[PDB]
Amino acid sequence: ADLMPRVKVQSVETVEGCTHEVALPAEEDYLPLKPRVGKAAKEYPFILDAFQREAIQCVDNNQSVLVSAHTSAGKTVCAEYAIALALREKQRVIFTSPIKALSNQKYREMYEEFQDVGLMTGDVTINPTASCLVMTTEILRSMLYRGSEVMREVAWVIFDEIHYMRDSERGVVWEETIILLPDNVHYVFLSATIPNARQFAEWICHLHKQPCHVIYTDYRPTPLQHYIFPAGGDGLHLVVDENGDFREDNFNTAMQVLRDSNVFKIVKMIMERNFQPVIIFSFSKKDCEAYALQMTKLDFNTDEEKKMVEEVFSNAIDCLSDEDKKLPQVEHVLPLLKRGIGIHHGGLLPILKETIEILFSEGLIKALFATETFAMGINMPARTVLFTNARKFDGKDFRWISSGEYIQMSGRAGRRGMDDRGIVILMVDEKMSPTIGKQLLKGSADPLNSAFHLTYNMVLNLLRVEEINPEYMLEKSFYQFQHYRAIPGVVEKVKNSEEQYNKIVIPNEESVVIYYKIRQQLAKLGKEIEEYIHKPKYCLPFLQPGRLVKVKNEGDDFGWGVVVNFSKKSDPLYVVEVLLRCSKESLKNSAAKPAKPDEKGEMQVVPVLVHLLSAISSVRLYIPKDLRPVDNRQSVLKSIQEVQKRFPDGIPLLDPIDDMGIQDQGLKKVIQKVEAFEHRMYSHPLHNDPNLETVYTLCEKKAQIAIDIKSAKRELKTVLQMDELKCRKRVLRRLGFATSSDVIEMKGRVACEISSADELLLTEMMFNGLFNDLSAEQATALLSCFVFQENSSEMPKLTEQLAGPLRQMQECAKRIAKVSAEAKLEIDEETYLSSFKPHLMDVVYTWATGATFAHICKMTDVFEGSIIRCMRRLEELLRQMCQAAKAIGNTELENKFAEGITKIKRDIVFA
Ligand SMILES: Nc1ncnc2c1ncn2[C@@H]1O[C@H](COP(=O)(O)OP(=O)(O)O)[C@@H](O)[C@H]1O
Ligand SMILES: [Mg+2]
Repeated sequence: ADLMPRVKVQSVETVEGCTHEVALPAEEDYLPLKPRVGKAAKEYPFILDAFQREAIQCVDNNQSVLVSAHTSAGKTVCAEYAIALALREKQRVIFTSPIKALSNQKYREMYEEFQDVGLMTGDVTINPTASCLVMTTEILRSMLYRGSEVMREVAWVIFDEIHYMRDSERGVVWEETIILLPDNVHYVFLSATIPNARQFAEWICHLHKQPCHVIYTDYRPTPLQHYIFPAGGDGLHLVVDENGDFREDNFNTAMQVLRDSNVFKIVKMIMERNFQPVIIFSFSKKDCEAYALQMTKLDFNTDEEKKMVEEVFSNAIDCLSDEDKKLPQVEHVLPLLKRGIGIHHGGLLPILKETIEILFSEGLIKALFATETFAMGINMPARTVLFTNARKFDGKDFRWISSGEYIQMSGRAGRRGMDDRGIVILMVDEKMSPTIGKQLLKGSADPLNSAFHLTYNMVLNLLRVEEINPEYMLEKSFYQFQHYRAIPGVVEKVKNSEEQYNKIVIPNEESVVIYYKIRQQLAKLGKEIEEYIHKPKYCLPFLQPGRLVKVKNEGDDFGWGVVVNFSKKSDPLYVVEVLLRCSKESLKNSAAKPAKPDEKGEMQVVPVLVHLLSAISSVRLYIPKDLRPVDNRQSVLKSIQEVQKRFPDGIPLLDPIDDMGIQDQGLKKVIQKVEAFEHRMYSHPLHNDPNLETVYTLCEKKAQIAIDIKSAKRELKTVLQMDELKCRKRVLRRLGFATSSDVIEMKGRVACEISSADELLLTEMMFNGLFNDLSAEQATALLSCFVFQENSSEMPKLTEQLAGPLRQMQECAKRIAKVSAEAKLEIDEETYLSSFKPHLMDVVYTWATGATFAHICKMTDVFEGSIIRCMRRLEELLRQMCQAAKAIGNTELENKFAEGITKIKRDIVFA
């Protein structure tokens, strides 16, 4: 209907310390907020910082608020006031958080103060009905879709960590929950620094016809000072200050040492100088645990503290069974804890990881080694954060930690009250340019950008609800609320087109354009002559050492340089090391950049792929070996220079047809045209005319301005992900889930219940009788495959009791890939059937028999924690599958799956 968002942000004057703006519908006029009609919903012992006061007042005026501030500032102060007005006026409230662990402590942190609280997480329902219900975002989405009544009395939904909407996988759940939520509800959003905070406000203003205020402060309660440890270095160096200033001088020095037990010295130093507590963030479970055993050589705890650790560990581990209290981890973790040394990793049994968390808060662990995700976990802030590496593997390739990652993990430094200041240390193992360090340490926080991925649970559930259609979510989605730039695209199109018209009177007649095409086509034909020269059959025999070759990147010309070697590394791609002039700055780089016109620059060895060589020259010149010294590298410049002085036209070049090699391929045809175009040029009347250089330059601007105008017009159709819904709707109709008129069918309504896993395969397998005629023990293992997505494991040999079911899951999985392909979906059959992993299948059947976890832990190499996560996720899948069978009324299946939940739910898991 071509109806687009019409929302205006109006600035609200702010006392020093906050930026307050108010997103409002354009039609609605701005009225200043009313003040404190009620004396106080809640009273805080602490003296409120200015941002807290402006945000709370918005809660008071029943106007929605979005808060962005650093992780030690009092963002929660805003959540607790909202919960207080809600409990006071009796309106029900919900707190929704990204991870379950934030919720389990937050239920308790909220329960003590309020005591009319409930927890809704898949693992547990406590006080299922209460005025304040802590719901994970995932259960809210289920509840909103299920037509549950808990959302009837809610007028405040508190979305903590809305900056977790960015992730592709769970970003749909937050965006979906906000759209499904009624326009009546007012929402308080708690986020860390986000550059695009205003846009989020405009979404909740357009989406819910209300004002979403935005409060932004850069306040950090405890100043953080950033440090870097060069390898093999006596001391730490101050790269960044409390004032935030970047010290390049020290950073290059710290770097300078880098050109030419390490953790133990840094940890020991921190402890001696009272920089404790230190969270050492290692990127691997193998590195973190192994590092701790290094510090076992030192005792960091008092004798009184050791008794307190023993009293806490045993009170905590009393819950476990006597055979269970002797598991290989339980015995081993206590000694490390006594010394003040702790491990926080996802390979940990859950009861132990919570004990480590309670002790660190209580001060009984003074050096905690943690994997990154402890960062996502609530609180547990420290004085010093130490990074055992500056690079984290992305699976496809190893990469430096993103600016955003340093900002989260560095913010666990600076306890607000105990520490006057906070200290952050990075250990760098590879050369880094100042440009990388300025971004990693001083990086602006990542923008909050949508990752709306359509899921069959999204399409199927929306078909069930009568009022809404799957397409509704697409239009109200954050991804289609970037409609805010279409109006900008139009402003450039008209403005640029008017500019072309002012240029058109200045531009000359089409006769110059005719030359431009002949000049441009000859350049285009020229690139084709180069494509043949780069070919590894002809170029490589000729890329001998000492040769004069010219290297050009995209938009960068390095110019003449002398080859040092010929080699194959990384259709194979061949790498030639060509000495090329490069900026004196490129010496610092770990990406080498061509010398600027200002400086002569310094020659250096830049690995160059053969594909980048513009030209190969028939002049080979001497390269001194030991090209390390600045004098030897610069000497070649004088030698390449004499070749340029001796020859006026330029260095001679080897003709591909004769000197370079056998051009059996018809380059003669590209060359045949090249000469004629040169003949067409020059013969063209406008050749070498007086003031031609300026006369021709204008012609280029008009062409490129047209390119800019033409290109922008292509990007201005809408309907961005409709092809995916269209293809996804077709797979559902074919498989049997929905009718051709888009009405859900009973096969479909079962899949709406299985939202913890692949709804399509499990509902289709359920129909083909796969689950039927299988012992509950066999069924529990097969459903595990859906909820295990790890790696670096070898399948335990599977007997026909467990392999035969697996061979049959694949057949349904192969069909779903095939129906998906004929539906123009992007599924690759191999990944889909491999997505479900059979690695932990024999560790779930053995658990079903009644074997203790220790037998189970031995059967597979997986860390104890991967087994616990798979098992509670399996208990839910079983719970979702048993409800699904109610719809089809299969009595055995509902009981068989319910039998499975009882057999699996035992001992240390589900503690
Ligand atoms: N006025 C205040 N200034 C600074 N810190 C405060 C203040 N009041 C409470 N705090 C402390 O700061 C934290 C409150 O903010 P927090 O819950 O960390 O927000 P978020 O988790 O959203 O970053 C808690 O440690 C709290 O005890
Ligand atoms: Mg928090």
